[PDB]
Amino acid sequence: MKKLQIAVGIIRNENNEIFITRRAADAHMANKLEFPGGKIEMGETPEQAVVRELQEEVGITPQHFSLFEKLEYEFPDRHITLWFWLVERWEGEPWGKEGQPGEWMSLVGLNADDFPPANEPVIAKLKRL
Ligand SMILES: Nc1nc2c([nH]c(=O)n2[C@H]2C[C@H](O)[C@@H](COP(=O)(O)O)O2)c(=O)[nH]1
Ligand SMILES: OC[C@H]1O[C@@](CO)(O[C@H]2O[C@H](CO)[C@@H](O)[C@H](O)[C@H]2O)[C@@H](O)[C@@H]1O
Ligand SMILES: [Mn+2]
Ligand code: NA
Repeated sequence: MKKLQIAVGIIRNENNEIFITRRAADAHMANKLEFPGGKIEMGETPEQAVVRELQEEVGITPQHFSLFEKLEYEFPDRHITLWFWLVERWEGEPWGKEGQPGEWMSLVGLNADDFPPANEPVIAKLKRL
């Protein structure tokens, strides 16, 4: 079974909205809503990975961010460790830089069923803010 370290950014604006993208139909966790992010590469740290991933996926540079949650989840065919970074300050304006759908979503309106099941406790904890 594949093992992966994944860094993702919870991008929260001043209006308690989160920038959420939707995964491609032919990807793992196809069509799911997601926090932008991706695999931590060899030779880079989790903090460096979330910066690089958000630059690649949505065109922002996170700064002064914090680790909101770290958890592990066993999917049917892979084991992933997810690093959820809370990103409240950044340079740039997030957009669908890789052609993917992206939009701002109110925190209170998030439905954990729309996300990969690994995100369940994080979406709950975000609504506790
Ligand atoms: N990018 C991202 N990936 C997630 C989230 N939740 C989650 O289980 N994953 C999983 C889906 C993929 O198996 C893997 C990410 O790899 P890619 O983003 O490179 O597809 O992590 C999330 O919120 N954002
Ligand atoms: O791990 C994040 C954690 O560390 C602090 C300092 O105690 O922030 C530092 O690390 C962040 C991630 O690299 C940087 O963005 C930040 O600039 C740096 O001070 C905490 O703020 C944070 O909770
Ligand atoms: Mn990704
Ligand atoms: Na990516």
